[PDB]
Amino acid sequence: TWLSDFPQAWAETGGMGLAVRQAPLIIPLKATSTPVSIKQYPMSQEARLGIKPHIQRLLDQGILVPCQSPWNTPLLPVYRPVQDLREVNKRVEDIHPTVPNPYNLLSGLPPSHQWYTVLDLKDAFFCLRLHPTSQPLFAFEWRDPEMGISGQLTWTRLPQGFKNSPTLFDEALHRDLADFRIQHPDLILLQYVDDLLLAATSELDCQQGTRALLQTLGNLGYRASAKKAQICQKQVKYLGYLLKEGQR
Amino acid sequence: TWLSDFPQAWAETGGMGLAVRQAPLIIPLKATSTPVSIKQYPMSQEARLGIKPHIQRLLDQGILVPCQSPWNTPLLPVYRPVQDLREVNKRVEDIHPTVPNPYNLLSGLPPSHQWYTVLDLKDAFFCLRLHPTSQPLFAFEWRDPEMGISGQLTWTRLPQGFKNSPTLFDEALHRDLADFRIQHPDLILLQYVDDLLLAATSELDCQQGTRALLQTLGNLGYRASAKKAQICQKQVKYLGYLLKEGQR
DNA sequence: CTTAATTC
DNA sequence: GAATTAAG
DNA sequence: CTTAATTC
DNA sequence: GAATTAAG
Ligand SMILES: c1cc(Nc2ccc(NC3=NCCN3)cc2)ccc1NC1=NCCN1
Ligand SMILES: c1cc(Nc2ccc(NC3=NCCN3)cc2)ccc1NC1=NCCN1
Repeated sequence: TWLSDFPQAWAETGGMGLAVRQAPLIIPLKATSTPVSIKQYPMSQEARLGIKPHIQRLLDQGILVPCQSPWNTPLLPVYRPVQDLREVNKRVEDIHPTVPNPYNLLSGLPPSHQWYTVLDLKDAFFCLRLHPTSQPLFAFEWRDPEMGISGQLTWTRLPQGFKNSPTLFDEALHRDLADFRIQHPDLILLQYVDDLLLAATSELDCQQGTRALLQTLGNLGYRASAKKAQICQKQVKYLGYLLKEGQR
Repeated sequence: TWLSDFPQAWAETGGMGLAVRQAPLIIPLKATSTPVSIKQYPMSQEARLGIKPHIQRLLDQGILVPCQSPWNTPLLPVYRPVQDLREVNKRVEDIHPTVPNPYNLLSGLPPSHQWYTVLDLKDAFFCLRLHPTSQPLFAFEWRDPEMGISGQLTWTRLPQGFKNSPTLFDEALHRDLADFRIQHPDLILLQYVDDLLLAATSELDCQQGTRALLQTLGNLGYRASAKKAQICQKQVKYLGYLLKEGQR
Protein backbone atom coordinates (compact mmCIF):
# COMPACT_ATOMS: atom_id res chain seq x y z
CA THR A 1 0.00 0.00 0.00
CA TRP A 2 1.59 3.21 -1.25
CA LEU A 3 -0.19 5.39 1.29
CA SER A 4 0.87 3.35 4.32
CA ASP A 5 4.57 3.00 3.47
CA PHE A 6 5.06 6.72 2.83
CA PRO A 7 2.97 8.56 5.48
CA GLN A 8 5.25 11.61 5.42
CA ALA A 9 4.97 12.05 1.64
CA TRP A 10 1.18 12.37 1.40
CA ALA A 11 -0.70 15.56 2.27
CA GLU A 12 -3.43 13.35 3.72
CA THR A 13 -1.15 11.82 6.34
CA GLY A 14 1.97 13.97 6.70
CA GLY A 15 0.58 17.31 7.83
CA MET A 16 1.32 20.66 6.18
CA GLY A 17 4.60 20.85 4.30
CA LEU A 18 7.67 23.02 4.73
CA ALA A 19 10.72 22.91 2.44
CA VAL A 20 13.33 22.86 5.18
CA ARG A 21 16.33 22.89 2.83
CA GLN A 22 15.21 26.08 1.13
CA ALA A 23 16.26 29.42 2.59
CA PRO A 24 13.40 31.90 3.22
CA LEU A 25 12.79 33.82 0.00
CA ILE A 26 13.81 37.44 -0.40
CA ILE A 27 11.70 39.32 -2.96
CA PRO A 28 13.62 42.20 -4.60
CA LEU A 29 11.67 45.31 -5.54
CA LYS A 30 12.15 47.45 -8.64
CA ALA A 31 14.56 50.37 -8.20
CA THR A 32 11.84 53.01 -7.91
CA SER A 33 9.25 51.03 -5.93
CA THR A 34 7.54 52.53 -2.90
CA PRO A 35 4.93 50.77 -0.70
CA VAL A 36 1.33 50.94 -1.90
CA SER A 37 -1.64 50.73 0.45
CA ILE A 38 -4.92 49.84 -1.26
CA LYS A 39 -7.97 50.14 0.99
CA GLN A 40 -10.03 47.00 1.49
CA TYR A 41 -13.32 47.32 -0.37
CA PRO A 42 -16.26 46.60 1.97
CA MET A 43 -16.93 42.87 2.13
CA SER A 44 -20.42 41.45 2.72
CA GLN A 45 -21.00 39.33 5.80
CA GLU A 46 -21.71 36.37 3.53
CA ALA A 47 -18.22 36.65 2.04
CA ARG A 48 -16.50 37.22 5.38
CA LEU A 49 -18.18 34.17 6.94
CA GLY A 50 -17.19 32.07 3.94
CA ILE A 51 -13.57 33.21 4.12
CA LYS A 52 -13.26 33.19 7.92
CA PRO A 53 -12.63 29.43 8.41
CA HIS A 54 -9.76 29.55 5.91
CA ILE A 55 -8.15 32.56 7.55
CA GLN A 56 -8.41 30.82 10.91
CA ARG A 57 -6.81 27.62 9.62
CA LEU A 58 -3.95 29.57 8.01
CA LEU A 59 -3.41 31.51 11.23
CA ASP A 60 -3.38 28.26 13.20
CA GLN A 61 -0.86 26.85 10.72
CA GLY A 62 1.35 29.92 11.07
CA ILE A 63 1.05 30.59 7.34
CA LEU A 64 -0.68 33.87 8.17
CA VAL A 65 0.50 36.19 10.95
CA PRO A 66 -0.57 39.60 12.30
CA CYS A 67 1.43 42.60 11.15
CA GLN A 68 1.58 46.34 10.56
CA SER A 69 2.70 47.14 7.03
CA PRO A 70 2.93 50.19 4.70
CA TRP A 71 1.73 47.77 2.02
CA ASN A 72 -1.86 46.63 1.67
CA THR A 73 -3.80 44.91 -1.09
CA PRO A 74 -7.49 43.84 -1.30
CA LEU A 75 -9.07 40.47 -0.62
CA LEU A 76 -11.86 39.84 -3.19
CA PRO A 77 -15.37 40.68 -1.84
CA VAL A 78 -16.94 37.92 -3.93
CA TYR A 79 -15.71 30.79 -0.43
CA ARG A 80 -11.91 30.90 -0.42
CA PRO A 81 -9.82 34.11 -0.09
CA VAL A 82 -8.27 35.58 -3.23
CA GLN A 83 -5.89 38.49 -2.85
CA ASP A 84 -5.49 41.05 -5.63
CA LEU A 85 -1.70 41.43 -5.69
CA ARG A 86 -1.48 43.20 -9.05
CA GLU A 87 -0.21 46.47 -7.55
CA VAL A 88 2.44 44.57 -5.59
CA ASN A 89 3.38 42.57 -8.69
CA LYS A 90 3.98 45.79 -10.64
CA ARG A 91 6.50 46.90 -8.01
CA VAL A 92 8.47 43.66 -7.78
CA GLU A 93 11.60 43.23 -9.93
CA ASP A 94 11.07 40.81 -12.81
CA ILE A 95 12.88 37.47 -13.01
CA HIS A 96 13.56 35.26 -16.04
CA PRO A 97 10.62 32.92 -16.84
CA THR A 98 12.32 29.54 -16.38
CA VAL A 99 9.30 27.24 -16.25
CA PRO A 100 9.08 25.48 -19.63
CA ASN A 101 5.73 25.45 -21.40
CA PRO A 102 4.08 21.98 -21.26
CA TYR A 103 4.67 21.28 -24.96
CA ASN A 104 8.42 21.75 -24.66
CA LEU A 105 8.59 19.96 -21.31
CA LEU A 106 6.90 16.87 -22.77
CA SER A 107 9.32 16.88 -25.70
CA GLY A 108 11.80 15.42 -23.21
CA LEU A 109 9.82 12.21 -22.70
CA PRO A 110 11.30 9.36 -24.83
CA PRO A 111 9.19 6.39 -26.11
CA SER A 112 11.63 4.12 -24.26
CA HIS A 113 9.99 5.16 -20.98
CA GLN A 114 6.33 4.10 -21.03
CA TRP A 115 5.54 3.43 -17.36
CA TYR A 116 4.31 6.58 -15.64
CA THR A 117 3.64 8.04 -12.22
CA VAL A 118 2.05 11.46 -11.86
CA LEU A 119 2.06 13.36 -8.60
CA ASP A 120 0.84 16.84 -7.79
CA LEU A 121 2.10 18.62 -4.70
CA LYS A 122 -0.53 20.04 -2.36
CA ASP A 123 -0.29 23.71 -1.35
CA ALA A 124 3.15 23.80 -2.96
CA PHE A 125 3.73 27.53 -2.61
CA PHE A 126 2.98 27.37 1.10
CA CYS A 127 5.89 24.94 1.50
CA LEU A 128 8.36 27.73 0.76
CA ARG A 129 9.11 30.22 3.52
CA LEU A 130 9.16 33.95 2.82
CA HIS A 131 11.95 35.93 4.51
CA PRO A 132 10.60 38.30 7.21
CA THR A 133 11.97 41.29 5.27
CA SER A 134 9.72 40.42 2.32
CA GLN A 135 6.64 39.42 4.32
CA PRO A 136 5.34 43.01 4.65
CA LEU A 137 4.85 43.31 0.88
CA PHE A 138 1.87 40.94 0.96
CA ALA A 139 -0.22 42.34 3.82
CA PHE A 140 -4.00 42.67 3.65
CA GLU A 141 -6.66 43.74 6.14
CA TRP A 142 -8.77 41.38 8.23
CA ARG A 143 -11.42 42.56 10.65
CA ASP A 144 -13.82 40.42 12.68
CA PRO A 145 -16.79 42.68 13.70
CA GLU A 146 -17.38 40.73 16.92
CA MET A 147 -13.87 41.28 18.30
CA GLY A 148 -11.05 40.48 15.90
CA ILE A 149 -7.29 40.77 15.46
CA SER A 150 -5.08 43.86 15.04
CA GLY A 151 -5.87 44.99 11.52
CA GLN A 152 -3.54 43.46 8.97
CA LEU A 153 -2.30 39.94 8.32
CA THR A 154 0.41 38.73 5.99
CA TRP A 155 1.97 35.55 4.65
CA THR A 156 5.03 33.78 6.03
CA ARG A 157 5.07 31.53 2.95
CA LEU A 158 5.20 32.18 -0.82
CA PRO A 159 1.67 33.43 -1.64
CA GLN A 160 -0.87 32.72 -4.34
CA GLY A 161 -1.44 35.59 -6.73
CA PHE A 162 2.21 36.72 -6.66
CA LYS A 163 3.62 36.87 -10.21
CA ASN A 164 6.84 35.03 -9.37
CA SER A 165 5.47 32.24 -7.20
CA PRO A 166 5.28 29.62 -9.96
CA THR A 167 8.82 30.30 -11.15
CA LEU A 168 10.33 30.50 -7.67
CA PHE A 169 8.65 27.26 -6.64
CA ASP A 170 9.72 25.42 -9.81
CA GLU A 171 13.30 26.62 -9.22
CA ALA A 172 13.24 25.63 -5.55
CA LEU A 173 11.96 22.12 -6.25
CA HIS A 174 14.55 21.68 -9.00
CA ARG A 175 17.27 22.44 -6.44
CA ASP A 176 15.76 19.95 -3.98
CA LEU A 177 15.36 17.15 -6.55
CA ALA A 178 18.77 17.57 -8.20
CA ASP A 179 20.30 14.74 -6.17
CA PHE A 180 17.36 12.42 -6.89
CA ARG A 181 17.97 12.89 -10.61
CA ILE A 182 21.63 12.00 -10.11
CA GLN A 183 20.83 8.87 -8.09
CA HIS A 184 18.32 7.72 -10.70
CA PRO A 185 20.04 8.31 -14.10
CA ASP A 186 17.71 5.92 -15.88
CA LEU A 187 14.49 7.66 -14.87
CA ILE A 188 12.86 10.63 -16.56
CA LEU A 189 11.47 13.29 -14.23
CA LEU A 190 9.43 16.16 -15.65
CA GLN A 191 8.59 19.09 -13.36
CA TYR A 192 5.96 21.74 -14.11
CA VAL A 193 5.79 23.76 -10.89
CA ASP A 194 3.76 21.44 -8.62
CA ASP A 195 2.96 18.81 -11.27
CA LEU A 196 5.41 15.91 -11.51
CA LEU A 197 5.81 13.07 -14.03
CA LEU A 198 8.17 10.18 -13.38
CA ALA A 199 8.80 7.87 -16.35
CA ALA A 200 10.52 4.49 -16.37
CA THR A 201 11.23 1.72 -18.89
CA SER A 202 9.57 -1.02 -16.84
CA GLU A 203 6.83 -1.36 -14.23
CA LEU A 204 9.52 -2.43 -11.77
CA ASP A 205 11.76 0.58 -12.36
CA CYS A 206 8.69 2.79 -11.98
CA GLN A 207 7.64 1.20 -8.68
CA GLN A 208 11.15 1.51 -7.25
CA GLY A 209 11.57 5.01 -8.65
CA THR A 210 8.20 6.12 -7.29
CA ARG A 211 9.04 4.79 -3.83
CA ALA A 212 12.32 6.71 -3.90
CA LEU A 213 10.62 9.90 -5.13
CA LEU A 214 7.91 9.75 -2.47
CA GLN A 215 10.48 9.16 0.27
CA THR A 216 12.62 12.05 -1.02
CA LEU A 217 9.70 14.47 -1.35
CA GLY A 218 8.48 13.61 2.14
CA ASN A 219 11.90 14.08 3.74
CA LEU A 220 12.37 17.40 1.94
CA GLY A 221 9.10 18.74 3.34
CA TYR A 222 6.82 18.49 0.30
CA ARG A 223 3.42 16.79 0.29
CA ALA A 224 1.78 15.02 -2.65
CA SER A 225 -1.94 14.40 -3.12
CA ALA A 226 -2.70 10.74 -2.43
CA LYS A 227 -6.23 11.22 -3.77
CA LYS A 228 -5.05 12.43 -7.19
CA ALA A 229 -1.91 10.27 -7.49
CA GLN A 230 -1.53 8.03 -10.56
CA ILE A 231 1.04 5.35 -9.76
CA CYS A 232 2.95 3.12 -12.19
CA GLN A 233 0.37 3.15 -14.97
CA LYS A 234 0.71 2.83 -18.73
CA GLN A 235 -1.82 5.62 -19.20
CA VAL A 236 -1.93 8.85 -17.18
CA LYS A 237 -3.34 12.37 -17.35
CA TYR A 238 -0.61 15.01 -17.17
CA LEU A 239 -0.84 18.74 -17.90
CA GLY A 240 -4.01 18.34 -19.95
CA TYR A 241 -2.58 15.45 -21.95
CA LEU A 242 -3.45 11.77 -21.85
CA LEU A 243 -0.08 10.04 -21.98
CA LYS A 244 -0.52 6.58 -23.46
CA GLU A 245 2.27 4.34 -24.70
CA GLY A 246 4.63 7.04 -25.92
CA GLN A 247 1.84 9.07 -27.51
CA ARG A 248 1.91 12.75 -26.55
CA THR B 1 -7.00 90.12 -74.09
CA TRP B 2 -6.70 86.36 -73.69
CA LEU B 3 -10.45 85.79 -73.74
CA SER B 4 -11.05 87.70 -76.98
CA ASP B 5 -8.25 86.15 -79.06
CA PHE B 6 -9.23 82.58 -78.20
CA PRO B 7 -13.07 82.46 -78.17
CA GLN B 8 -13.15 78.77 -79.11
CA ALA B 9 -10.87 77.75 -76.23
CA TRP B 10 -12.94 79.14 -73.35
CA ALA B 11 -16.03 77.41 -71.98
CA GLU B 12 -17.55 80.86 -71.52
CA THR B 13 -17.42 81.69 -75.22
CA GLY B 14 -16.93 78.48 -77.20
CA GLY B 15 -20.00 76.45 -76.33
CA MET B 16 -19.97 72.87 -75.03
CA GLY B 17 -16.92 70.83 -75.99
CA LEU B 18 -16.51 67.63 -78.00
CA ALA B 19 -13.17 65.88 -78.58
CA VAL B 20 -13.63 65.30 -82.29
CA ARG B 21 -10.34 63.43 -82.77
CA GLN B 22 -11.22 60.82 -80.17
CA ALA B 23 -13.17 57.75 -81.22
CA PRO B 24 -16.32 57.03 -79.15
CA LEU B 25 -15.28 54.99 -76.12
CA ILE B 26 -16.08 51.29 -75.82
CA ILE B 27 -16.31 50.10 -72.20
CA PRO B 28 -15.40 46.40 -71.84
CA LEU B 29 -17.24 44.39 -69.20
CA LYS B 30 -15.78 41.68 -66.97
CA ALA B 31 -16.08 38.15 -68.36
CA THR B 32 -18.99 37.15 -66.11
CA SER B 33 -20.90 40.45 -66.07
CA THR B 34 -24.65 40.54 -66.64
CA PRO B 35 -26.83 43.71 -66.69
CA VAL B 36 -28.05 44.95 -63.32
CA SER B 37 -31.25 46.95 -62.89
CA ILE B 38 -31.46 48.87 -59.61
CA LYS B 39 -34.86 50.45 -58.96
CA GLN B 40 -34.92 54.21 -58.51
CA TYR B 41 -35.59 55.05 -54.87
CA PRO B 42 -38.52 57.49 -54.56
CA MET B 43 -37.31 61.06 -54.97
CA SER B 44 -39.00 64.00 -53.22
CA GLN B 45 -40.51 66.72 -55.36
CA GLU B 46 -37.97 69.16 -53.91
CA ALA B 47 -35.13 67.02 -55.27
CA ARG B 48 -36.77 66.43 -58.65
CA LEU B 49 -37.40 70.16 -59.16
CA GLY B 50 -33.81 70.92 -58.23
CA ILE B 51 -32.45 68.31 -60.65
CA LYS B 52 -34.92 68.97 -63.48
CA PRO B 53 -33.22 72.05 -65.02
CA HIS B 54 -29.93 70.13 -65.28
CA ILE B 55 -31.56 67.12 -66.92
CA GLN B 56 -33.27 69.44 -69.40
CA ARG B 57 -30.02 71.22 -70.29
CA LEU B 58 -28.20 67.91 -70.79
CA LEU B 59 -31.03 66.63 -72.98
CA ASP B 60 -30.91 69.84 -75.00
CA GLN B 61 -27.15 69.41 -75.36
CA GLY B 62 -27.57 65.82 -76.51
CA ILE B 63 -25.43 64.61 -73.61
CA LEU B 64 -28.46 62.72 -72.30
CA VAL B 65 -30.81 60.74 -74.56
CA PRO B 66 -33.89 58.55 -74.04
CA CYS B 67 -33.34 54.80 -74.03
CA GLN B 68 -34.54 51.37 -72.97
CA SER B 69 -31.82 49.44 -71.17
CA PRO B 70 -31.44 46.22 -69.11
CA TRP B 71 -29.14 48.32 -66.93
CA ASN B 72 -30.36 50.86 -64.41
CA THR B 73 -28.73 52.67 -61.52
CA PRO B 74 -30.13 55.23 -59.01
CA LEU B 75 -29.94 59.02 -59.06
CA LEU B 76 -29.41 60.30 -55.48
CA PRO B 77 -32.67 61.44 -53.78
CA VAL B 78 -30.83 64.12 -51.81
CA TYR B 79 -29.35 70.46 -56.53
CA ARG B 80 -27.31 68.64 -59.17
CA PRO B 81 -27.85 64.97 -60.20
CA VAL B 82 -25.46 62.36 -58.83
CA GLN B 83 -25.74 58.83 -60.15
CA ASP B 84 -24.74 55.86 -58.01
CA LEU B 85 -22.77 53.79 -60.54
CA ARG B 86 -21.10 51.48 -58.03
CA GLU B 87 -22.93 48.37 -59.28
CA VAL B 88 -21.98 49.21 -62.86
CA ASN B 89 -18.38 49.89 -61.80
CA LYS B 90 -18.15 46.43 -60.23
CA ARG B 91 -19.10 44.86 -63.56
CA VAL B 92 -16.69 46.82 -65.76
CA GLU B 93 -13.27 45.33 -66.56
CA ASP B 94 -10.45 47.08 -64.71
CA ILE B 95 -7.79 49.12 -66.52
CA HIS B 96 -4.30 50.11 -65.37
CA PRO B 97 -4.30 53.31 -63.24
CA THR B 98 -2.14 55.56 -65.44
CA VAL B 99 -2.87 58.95 -63.89
CA PRO B 100 0.18 59.89 -61.77
CA ASN B 101 -0.43 61.07 -58.23
CA PRO B 102 0.14 64.86 -57.88
CA TYR B 103 3.37 64.44 -55.90
CA ASN B 104 5.02 62.40 -58.63
CA LEU B 105 3.59 64.56 -61.41
CA LEU B 106 5.07 67.71 -59.86
CA SER B 107 8.45 66.00 -59.54
CA GLY B 108 8.75 66.64 -63.28
CA LEU B 109 8.75 70.43 -62.90
CA PRO B 110 12.35 71.80 -63.05
CA PRO B 111 13.43 75.07 -61.31
CA SER B 112 14.52 76.31 -64.75
CA HIS B 113 10.85 76.82 -65.64
CA GLN B 114 9.34 79.40 -63.26
CA TRP B 115 6.64 81.08 -65.36
CA TYR B 116 3.33 79.26 -65.04
CA THR B 117 -0.09 79.00 -66.62
CA VAL B 118 -2.78 76.83 -65.05
CA LEU B 119 -5.92 75.84 -66.91
CA ASP B 120 -8.73 73.54 -65.90
CA LEU B 121 -11.00 72.06 -68.53
CA LYS B 122 -14.74 72.50 -68.01
CA ASP B 123 -16.98 69.41 -68.12
CA ALA B 124 -13.99 67.45 -69.40
CA PHE B 125 -15.61 64.01 -69.28
CA PHE B 126 -18.54 65.25 -71.34
CA CYS B 127 -16.11 66.13 -74.14
CA LEU B 128 -15.49 62.43 -74.79
CA ARG B 129 -18.14 60.49 -76.70
CA LEU B 130 -19.31 57.09 -75.49
CA HIS B 131 -19.86 54.46 -78.19
CA PRO B 132 -23.56 53.56 -78.62
CA THR B 133 -22.81 49.96 -77.63
CA SER B 134 -21.60 51.12 -74.22
CA GLN B 135 -24.23 53.80 -73.64
CA PRO B 136 -26.82 51.34 -72.22
CA LEU B 137 -24.59 50.54 -69.24
CA PHE B 138 -25.21 53.96 -67.69
CA ALA B 139 -29.00 54.28 -67.91
CA PHE B 140 -31.13 55.68 -65.08
CA GLU B 141 -34.83 56.46 -64.71
CA TRP B 142 -36.37 59.90 -65.15
CA ARG B 143 -40.07 60.57 -64.72
CA ASP B 144 -41.85 63.93 -64.87
CA PRO B 145 -45.22 63.53 -63.03
CA GLU B 146 -46.91 66.14 -65.23
CA MET B 147 -46.19 64.35 -68.52
CA GLY B 148 -42.59 63.28 -69.00
CA ILE B 149 -40.34 61.23 -71.27
CA SER B 150 -40.23 57.46 -71.90
CA GLY B 151 -38.72 56.12 -68.70
CA GLN B 152 -34.95 55.87 -68.89
CA LEU B 153 -32.21 58.23 -70.03
CA THR B 154 -28.54 57.57 -70.57
CA TRP B 155 -25.29 59.34 -71.39
CA THR B 156 -23.76 59.77 -74.84
CA ARG B 157 -20.57 61.07 -73.22
CA LEU B 158 -18.16 59.69 -70.59
CA PRO B 159 -20.11 60.03 -67.31
CA GLN B 160 -19.30 61.26 -63.83
CA GLY B 161 -19.24 58.53 -61.20
CA PHE B 162 -17.79 55.91 -63.57
CA LYS B 163 -14.60 54.42 -62.09
CA ASN B 164 -12.57 54.72 -65.29
CA SER B 165 -13.58 58.20 -66.39
CA PRO B 166 -10.56 60.00 -64.90
CA THR B 167 -8.08 57.56 -66.42
CA LEU B 168 -9.77 57.42 -69.82
CA PHE B 169 -9.96 61.19 -70.01
CA ASP B 170 -6.31 61.65 -68.97
CA GLU B 171 -5.28 59.11 -71.63
CA ALA B 172 -7.44 60.75 -74.31
CA LEU B 173 -6.06 64.23 -73.65
CA HIS B 174 -2.51 62.87 -73.67
CA ARG B 175 -3.13 61.50 -77.16
CA ASP B 176 -4.56 64.86 -78.30
CA LEU B 177 -1.71 66.93 -76.84
CA ALA B 178 1.13 64.69 -78.00
CA ASP B 179 1.84 66.87 -81.04
CA PHE B 180 1.77 70.06 -78.97
CA ARG B 181 4.50 68.62 -76.74
CA ILE B 182 6.58 67.83 -79.82
CA GLN B 183 6.14 71.32 -81.29
CA HIS B 184 7.10 72.93 -77.98
CA PRO B 185 10.16 70.93 -76.74
CA ASP B 186 11.20 73.71 -74.37
CA LEU B 187 7.93 73.86 -72.46
CA ILE B 188 6.86 71.68 -69.56
CA LEU B 189 3.26 70.48 -69.64
CA LEU B 190 1.81 68.63 -66.65
CA GLN B 191 -1.58 66.94 -67.03
CA TYR B 192 -3.71 65.68 -64.14
CA VAL B 193 -6.97 64.65 -65.82
CA ASP B 194 -8.62 68.06 -66.43
CA ASP B 195 -6.02 70.16 -64.59
CA LEU B 196 -3.19 71.51 -66.73
CA LEU B 197 0.08 73.28 -65.87
CA LEU B 198 2.25 74.85 -68.55
CA ALA B 199 5.72 75.95 -67.43
CA ALA B 200 8.22 78.11 -69.30
CA THR B 201 11.63 79.67 -68.64
CA SER B 202 10.52 83.22 -69.45
CA GLU B 203 7.34 85.29 -69.38
CA LEU B 204 7.59 85.50 -73.17
CA ASP B 205 7.87 81.75 -73.71
CA CYS B 206 4.91 81.31 -71.38
CA GLN B 207 2.75 83.83 -73.23
CA GLN B 208 3.54 82.27 -76.61
CA GLY B 209 3.17 78.76 -75.22
CA THR B 210 -0.14 79.60 -73.57
CA ARG B 211 -1.49 81.08 -76.81
CA ALA B 212 -0.51 77.91 -78.65
CA LEU B 213 -2.04 75.66 -75.98
CA LEU B 214 -5.32 77.56 -75.93
CA GLN B 215 -5.55 77.47 -79.73
CA THR B 216 -4.78 73.73 -79.75
CA LEU B 217 -7.26 72.89 -76.99
CA GLY B 218 -9.98 74.91 -78.71
CA ASN B 219 -9.42 73.27 -82.09
CA LEU B 220 -9.41 69.81 -80.51
CA GLY B 221 -12.80 70.42 -78.91
CA TYR B 222 -11.83 71.05 -75.29
CA ARG B 223 -12.93 74.06 -73.26
CA ALA B 224 -10.98 75.74 -70.45
CA SER B 225 -12.42 77.87 -67.66
CA ALA B 226 -11.67 81.54 -68.35
CA LYS B 227 -12.90 82.45 -64.87
CA LYS B 228 -10.41 80.17 -63.10
CA ALA B 229 -7.48 80.55 -65.52
CA GLN B 230 -4.11 81.69 -64.15
CA ILE B 231 -2.03 83.01 -67.03
CA CYS B 232 1.74 83.58 -67.16
CA GLN B 233 2.24 84.17 -63.44
CA LYS B 234 5.20 83.52 -61.17
CA GLN B 235 2.86 82.16 -58.51
CA VAL B 236 -0.07 79.81 -59.16
CA LYS B 237 -2.34 77.36 -57.34
CA TYR B 238 -2.15 73.87 -58.83
CA LEU B 239 -3.46 70.59 -57.41
CA GLY B 240 -3.60 71.96 -53.87
CA TYR B 241 -0.10 73.41 -54.08
CA LEU B 242 1.02 77.01 -54.30
CA LEU B 243 3.76 76.96 -56.91
CA LYS B 244 6.12 79.86 -56.30
CA GLU B 245 9.55 80.28 -57.86
CA GLY B 246 10.48 76.61 -58.12
CA GLN B 247 9.12 75.80 -54.66
CA ARG B 248 6.82 72.77 -54.61
C1' DC C 1 -14.45 44.40 -6.66
C1' DT C 2 -11.11 46.34 -9.78
C1' DT C 3 -8.29 46.45 -14.19
C1' DA C 4 -7.28 45.42 -18.72
C1' DA C 5 -8.47 42.41 -23.23
C1' DT C 6 -11.13 41.17 -26.60
C1' DT C 7 -15.75 41.52 -28.97
C1' DC C 8 -19.36 43.54 -30.93
C1' DG D 1 -18.20 52.94 -26.31
C1' DA D 2 -20.58 49.34 -23.97
C1' DA D 3 -21.02 44.05 -23.25
C1' DT D 4 -18.27 39.85 -22.14
C1' DT D 5 -14.54 37.85 -20.50
C1' DA D 6 -10.21 36.83 -17.83
C1' DA D 7 -7.59 37.06 -13.83
C1' DG D 8 -5.57 38.90 -9.21
C1' DC E 1 -30.48 56.81 -50.35
C1' DT E 2 -27.34 52.97 -50.16
C1' DT E 3 -22.75 50.70 -49.09
C1' DA E 4 -18.56 50.21 -46.89
C1' DA E 5 -14.70 52.44 -43.59
C1' DT E 6 -13.25 54.03 -39.67
C1' DT E 7 -14.31 55.34 -34.75
C1' DC E 8 -15.85 54.83 -30.47
C1' DG F 1 -22.71 47.09 -32.52
C1' DA F 2 -24.02 51.77 -33.20
C1' DA F 3 -22.36 56.70 -34.47
C1' DT F 4 -19.72 59.32 -38.01
C1' DT F 5 -17.90 59.71 -42.14
C1' DA F 6 -16.90 59.18 -47.21
C1' DA F 7 -18.36 58.60 -51.74
C1' DG F 8 -21.30 57.02 -55.94
C1 LIG G 1 -11.83 36.24 -24.34
C2 LIG G 1 -13.29 36.14 -24.94
C3 LIG G 1 -14.19 37.43 -25.05
N1 LIG G 1 -15.57 37.29 -25.62
C4 LIG G 1 -16.63 38.11 -25.89
C5 LIG G 1 -17.91 37.41 -26.49
C6 LIG G 1 -19.21 38.26 -26.86
C7 LIG G 1 -19.21 39.81 -26.63
N2 LIG G 1 -20.40 40.59 -27.01
C8 LIG G 1 -20.69 41.97 -26.97
N3 LIG G 1 -19.79 43.03 -26.79
C9 LIG G 1 -20.49 44.31 -26.85
C10 LIG G 1 -21.96 43.92 -27.09
N4 LIG G 1 -21.96 42.45 -27.15
C11 LIG G 1 -17.95 40.45 -26.05
C12 LIG G 1 -16.74 39.66 -25.69
C13 LIG G 1 -13.55 38.76 -24.55
C14 LIG G 1 -12.19 38.86 -23.99
C15 LIG G 1 -11.29 37.63 -23.87
N5 LIG G 1 -9.94 37.73 -23.32
C16 LIG G 1 -9.47 38.44 -22.22
N6 LIG G 1 -10.22 39.24 -21.38
C17 LIG G 1 -9.34 39.81 -20.36
C18 LIG G 1 -7.95 39.26 -20.69
N7 LIG G 1 -8.16 38.42 -21.87
C1 LIG H 1 -12.98 59.09 -41.74
C2 LIG H 1 -13.32 59.71 -40.33
C3 LIG H 1 -14.33 58.98 -39.35
N1 LIG H 1 -14.63 59.61 -38.03
C4 LIG H 1 -15.40 59.33 -36.93
C5 LIG H 1 -15.37 60.40 -35.77
C6 LIG H 1 -16.22 60.17 -34.44
C7 LIG H 1 -17.08 58.87 -34.28
N2 LIG H 1 -17.83 58.66 -33.03
C8 LIG H 1 -18.64 57.60 -32.57
N3 LIG H 1 -18.75 56.31 -33.11
C9 LIG H 1 -19.68 55.51 -32.32
C10 LIG H 1 -20.14 56.46 -31.20
N4 LIG H 1 -19.43 57.73 -31.46
C11 LIG H 1 -17.08 57.86 -35.43
C12 LIG H 1 -16.30 58.08 -36.68
C13 LIG H 1 -14.93 57.64 -39.87
C14 LIG H 1 -14.61 57.05 -41.19
C15 LIG H 1 -13.64 57.73 -42.16
N5 LIG H 1 -13.32 57.15 -43.45
C16 LIG H 1 -14.15 56.54 -44.39
N6 LIG H 1 -15.52 56.36 -44.28
C17 LIG H 1 -16.00 55.67 -45.47
C18 LIG H 1 -14.76 55.46 -46.33
N7 LIG H 1 -13.67 56.04 -45.55
